[PDB]
Amino acid sequence: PLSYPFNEAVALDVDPLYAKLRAEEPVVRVSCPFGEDAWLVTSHADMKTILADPRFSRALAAEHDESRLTPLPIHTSILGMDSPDHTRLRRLLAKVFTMRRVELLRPRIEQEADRLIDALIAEGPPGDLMEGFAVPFAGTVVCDLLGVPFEDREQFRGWLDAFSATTVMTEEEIEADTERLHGYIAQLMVRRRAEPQDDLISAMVKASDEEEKLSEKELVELASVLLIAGHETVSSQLIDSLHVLFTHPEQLRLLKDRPELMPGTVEELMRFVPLISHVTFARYATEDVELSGTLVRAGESVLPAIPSANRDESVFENADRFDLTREHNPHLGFGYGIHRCLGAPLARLEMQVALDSLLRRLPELRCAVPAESLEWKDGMQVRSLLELPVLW
Ligand code: HEM
Ligand SMILES: CN[C@H](C(=O)N[C@H](CO)Cc1c[nH]c2ccccc12)C(C)C
Repeated sequence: PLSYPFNEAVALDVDPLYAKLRAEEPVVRVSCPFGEDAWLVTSHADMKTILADPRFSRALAAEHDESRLTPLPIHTSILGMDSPDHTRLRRLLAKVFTMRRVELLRPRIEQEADRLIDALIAEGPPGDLMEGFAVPFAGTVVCDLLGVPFEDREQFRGWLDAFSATTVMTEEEIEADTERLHGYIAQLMVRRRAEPQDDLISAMVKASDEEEKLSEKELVELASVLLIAGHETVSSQLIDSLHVLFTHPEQLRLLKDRPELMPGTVEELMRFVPLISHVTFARYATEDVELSGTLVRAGESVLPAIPSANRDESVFENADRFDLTREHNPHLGFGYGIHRCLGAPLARLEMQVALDSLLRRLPELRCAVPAESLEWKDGMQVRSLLELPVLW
């Protein structure tokens, strides 16, 4: 089997092999950096199957040496479960993580975006849209929603990479940092259990205590992945989307002249940005399934290359082009099926507010350096810039 990943990810460049695989051999056997060999899955149609079909299981990974890019299997909480356990956590979260709760955050999210831009302007150009905007924006928002104090970022931020590192941390460092984050969240739950605030951890603890619906460990691990998704995934998608807009100035011009395009722009950025560096978490077949002429037998794993599905020309016309006017856009950037992203309404709100605020307050915003001088963060399961210097 081919060794996978075929090539380490570069900037937002997509490996040309995916297009070749989608054309000529959409499912290919590979050997993974860690765990069992796997079937790499590349097409949109097969991606929906392995993410949503009940014959593909996440919970069965725990009974294998899970095919993976990370030295140890990730503690993915709800994203590691099947029904019924999955249903139990999903339902608790749906009941507390409501559309109303998110939409009610809108004034505070808009205010935080304005405050960060006030600071950028006060500090003078060039500013860093990563550490000076995307990171503290995403961080304050998820911290406010979850009830993790943003003032604790200095302690907890250095543990998050353990949930994402592929090539750049040892087993022992990952275990230690995973334990630190879980232990940190566990102590916060003792406080929020005694002294509830208007945040997700408080309401999760209350709903769970009152129905004996979740173990402490399950609560800790679930709150932990919510922190990572809000802090790391949002800021990564946001900074990558800014790079795409800067490098497609014609589309950026169109967005500023027709702001009603912003909802569709956010969806096109979800599809076009190859945010996931390679694949999301593996699933295992419960029965034989044929995908694209390749037989995946029971007990074998599949790797969902979501970014490749989002570049599937059989689904998106000119899929290799960023077009923020695109109307047909069944992208899988928020997943699909049972494990589809519960945070997508919030992520969409954050993306819209952040891009609208920057374009309205900083109309002349532009990248301060050639795209070739940028430093990207390597060795993680998602792509992000370390710095995005800008002028206005
Ligand atoms: C731009 C931002 C985000 C992107 C691109 C994103 C992407 C995704 C994707 C692709 C999945 C499915 C993974 C798979 O099936 O292997 C997922 C699941 C999930 N996401 Fe998001 N996410 C984002 C933000 C968030 C936020 C802000 C939260 C919560 C605060 C969140 C919470 C979750 C949860 C809990 C799941 C698992 C749901 C389940 O297993 O039923 N995400 N996300
Ligand atoms: C490769 N998997 C991607 C990722 O960034 N995963 C990260 C790093 O492994 C962990 C994570 C982010 N959002 C989560 C939600 C629930 C459990 C785990 C995570 C996708 C999840 C985007």
